[PDB]
Formats: sequence, structure tokens, C-alpha cells
Amino acid sequence: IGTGFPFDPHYVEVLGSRMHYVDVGPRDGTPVLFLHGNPTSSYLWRNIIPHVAPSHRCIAPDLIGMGKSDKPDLDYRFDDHVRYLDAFIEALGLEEVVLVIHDWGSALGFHWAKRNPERVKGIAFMEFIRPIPTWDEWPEFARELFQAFRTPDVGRELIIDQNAFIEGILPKFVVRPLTEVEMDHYREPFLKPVWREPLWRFPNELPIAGEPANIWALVEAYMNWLHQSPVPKLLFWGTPGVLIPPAEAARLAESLPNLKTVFIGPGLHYLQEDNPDLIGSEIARWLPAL
Amino acid sequence: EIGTGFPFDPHYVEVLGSRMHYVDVGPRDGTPVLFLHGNPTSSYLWRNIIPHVAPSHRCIAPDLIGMGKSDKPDLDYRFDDHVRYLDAFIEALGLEEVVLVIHDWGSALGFHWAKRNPERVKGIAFMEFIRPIPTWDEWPEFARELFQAFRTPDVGRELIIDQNAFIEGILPKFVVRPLTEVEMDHYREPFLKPVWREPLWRFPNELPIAGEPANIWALVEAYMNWLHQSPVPKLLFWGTPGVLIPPAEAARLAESLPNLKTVFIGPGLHYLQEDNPDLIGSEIARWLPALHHHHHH
Repeated sequence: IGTGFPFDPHYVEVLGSRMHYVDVGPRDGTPVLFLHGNPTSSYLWRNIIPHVAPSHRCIAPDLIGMGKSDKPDLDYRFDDHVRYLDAFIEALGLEEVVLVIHDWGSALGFHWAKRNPERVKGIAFMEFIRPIPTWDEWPEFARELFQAFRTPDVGRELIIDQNAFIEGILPKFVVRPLTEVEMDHYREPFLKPVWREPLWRFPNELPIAGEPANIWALVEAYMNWLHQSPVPKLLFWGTPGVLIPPAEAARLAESLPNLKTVFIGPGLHYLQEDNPDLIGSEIARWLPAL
Repeated sequence: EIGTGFPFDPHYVEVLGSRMHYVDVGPRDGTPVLFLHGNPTSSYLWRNIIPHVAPSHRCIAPDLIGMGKSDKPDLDYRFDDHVRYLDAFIEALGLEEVVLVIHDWGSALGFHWAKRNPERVKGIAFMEFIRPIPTWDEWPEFARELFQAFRTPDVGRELIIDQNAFIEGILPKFVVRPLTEVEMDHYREPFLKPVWREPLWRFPNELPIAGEPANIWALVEAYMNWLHQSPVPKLLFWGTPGVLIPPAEAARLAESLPNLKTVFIGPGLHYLQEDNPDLIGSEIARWLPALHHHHHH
């Protein structure tokens, strides 16, 4: 995948500022307008535009305050972006357009299209903004992903054949970047697919929504024991977490006896890789002296 | 900064006919601290935590059967198998009372052992551990948690402006393949000064969620209503697992929007252009010719 940006710069004056844009391809015909979102720029389109520019003009602006465009004194609300993009389009004299849009670029493009429907000849889009009526409907990509991991067909192919837990989940669920040396330590026990059975068995047995019932029963049992036990307890948690959301850490502080909690900062699942010094030294402090 | 080496002498103990590897450091003649890893890790996960505890306590960190440097016997590798080998490991070392430090499936093993042997557990430290998760509608929750945080007074500005979370976190995390340093540096250029990050913070605070902000809600509802009735040609690219448009939502859109074609790009999170630009570009190029209207007469 190409890392360069081999496009000549173009600028147009918009509402007293300059906006930068890519402009390539034939001068006649219907242009294709590419709109990026947060926190990107026309750079996001650098490897897509070369497929289109042989046949169609490609226009890719940097939104105001982003990319190589000016940084005026704005709040950068959506309405600001609407004003600057509206004026950009008129400054180039565009009549009909095809839109290729992403993220907040999709909100800008769909909003422009709805207001100018006779000028939009097609919309290509992806990963776009839609109205989310309740916070409970905010999309959680890991819902379908984790359910897929748990299946004996797709999940085994991912975890055993493609080593998705070593190559994907482990580094993705450390906030800081794991190094190649660390990855190679973690890779060593699983170089052969035939060794990866435990890696699939574990997620398949996580107790979720009562399934599997056998693990559900025993995990419920030890959580009831933990609620009853006076044993000293120390919980480390991070944000946003994965298995333990912050709301669950708070629930546990309300219900478990003799519990100390330590917030470690940013953390997904492998908290030991993000703040080992706090975890280790706080364990040491929590243990009684001799 | 965070150590990458594993500077522990290997120890091995025979357990149910197999050999299991473990770390054993620190002073004897006291209550040992037993560290239990989960999936897909090993005692390596504890390498930078043990040195803080070992000055005063013995630290024992086994590799679970079939993991780390432990043997790989022919088991089903169900939870019961791990229970049997860890139980026998603990007895093979002659441990009496212990403190547990546990994570993920090491926490299921540790809590299950503790419940069965409560007089032998003097304390439990735990993190990112296994409990009964009530529903898939409530969990996982970390995408909600992140975006609620961006919209939380003070917290969101500290993440996005002070720590540059959208450039250093969200952007590379939401590409499946690894972004290179050259690519990251291109993306970093417009936001090297914290004050330049204002647009990056305002964007999530404009997302239309539960009617708020009301102005954005109204205009996004309006253009979605327009899209559902317009015959304009539409082309949706989607990846798996996605971020804003997971596959289940792509399928629902494929049924509901008029004149819509869909293209699956393969693995992808949010910045699909960084995972399969050649398929996105080539499919757009193949789609554009049919958008031509013949000259009207």
C-alpha cells in the first residue's frame, strides 16, 4: 500500500481562508468529489484516486482546519464545515458531481446531496454517520466479532488457521505499541497451527448470556463466593477496558468486601503491558510486610 | 522503557506426566504470590510486574498446560483440563497458603481454586477478569465507553487535545493492517500543536446521539430520510468487523436503501481506505460508467 502523496497542490480562496485540494483527471465530464472525515485529510484517498483519475476528474479537499487547509479561528462545528465546503464547491464552479464520502465527510456529502439532489449523480460511501437514537444502539463492532470467535467454523478458522488472537487481539488490546521482540516471545508457543487449540477453546467457553451453561454455573458460583468472602481483594482497572467496563468496576466496589481498587489509566485487556510499574508496585504495597 | 526480555531462569515440574514451566524468584519461607496468565499469553505477561513484588515475596508464575514453555499433551483443552493441571501444579510445588494475582482465564482458574480452598488464599489481586456477562446487548461496551468519554466535559478534551487520542489512538487502532511510521507522520503533520486539535474534539461532540445536539440530529435524520426515498445510485463499501457499520448493519442497509449496490472489502475497521484501497478504487472506477445519463431528447 502506497505511502506517498504524489499530487500537485491546489488552493482556492473560501470565506477569506485558503483550502487545499487534490485536482487530477480529465477536465470534462462529471467530477468525483472525495470527502474525508476525522482525523484525516485528502491523504486518506491517495491510493484510491489513481484508479479513478484515468477516466474522471477527482477533487479531494482538505476540510477547513485540517490537512494543508488554513487554520482560522473557528469552533469547527459541523455548521462551520458546511459553510466552507459549500463555498469550496461553488468556487470551483462544480455543477453535477459524484460523491465518495466517509465518516464526517459522509455527513457533509449527504447533507449537501439532500439540499442539492439534482446535482448528485451517484454516492459511494462507507463507515458513515447516521442518527443513533439511544446510547444502547451505539455500534459495538466487537459484538459480532466476539460472537464469530466463539463459533467452531469461522472462529476456529480465525483463531487457529489465521492465528488471529496472537496477531490481532493481543496487540490491538494493548494501548501502547507492542514491539517485534515482544510479539516474537508471544508467538513462540504457537508457531504451528496444531498447537493453537487452547487459543480457541478459551473464548468459546467465556460465560456470556448464560452460555455455555456449565461455565456459567461455576463462574456464577465463585462470584457469589467472592461477594461473601472477607479475603483481601485488589482490583486493577483501566479505561475503556474490555472484559471489565468501568461501570462493572464500580459495581464491584459496591458489592465486594475488603476491596481496594487501583485505576491504571488507559487500558484495554492486557493491562500488564500498559502500566506494569503501577500494578507491580501497588501489589507490593498491598501485601503485608514481614 | 517497558522491558522486552524474559530474564528468569526456567524451572520445570512434572505434572500429571507432562512438564510445566514456571518462574520462581524471591525469598523463601513466606507466603508465595502465584501469578496466573490467560489467553494467549504466558508467564511472559508478568515479566515486568514480578520485579516489584520479588524484593519481599516469593513469586511463582506457571505457564498453563499447552501454553508458554509448558508441554502440549493431547487434551481437549477445555476449562476442566486447565483446572486439573493447575491443581496438580500447585500440589507438586507443595504450596500451602498463597496470594493470587490473576488475569482473564487465569482469573477463572484462580477464583475457582480459591472458592474450593478458601483457607489457603490470603488475598486476591485481579484485573480484566472473568465474571458472568449478562447479555450481548450490554457487552462489549468499549466503543460506547470511548465515545461517551470524548463527549464528557474535560475528559474528552484531555484525551483528544492533550493526548492527541484521535491521531495516536483511534486512527491506527481502526485500521486492521499496521500503519507505517511514514503514514503516521503524514497524518500527524496538521496536528503537531495541541491547539490545532480543536476540530478533532468538536467532531465526536457533534455526533447525533439520542437527539443531541438537536441541530445535528435534525439534519442527519433529514438526509437519511431523503436517502431512503431517493433513486440516486448508491454504492456502500463495508468491512469486517467494521466500526460504525458492522456487517449486520450493512446487511440491513442492503435491504432498505433504494438503488444500492454493496461491496465487501474484507478485513476492515473504520478507515477502510487504508485496508483495501485497490478494491475500493477499482470498484468505484467500474461503477462510474453506468452513472452516465444519455443526452436527453
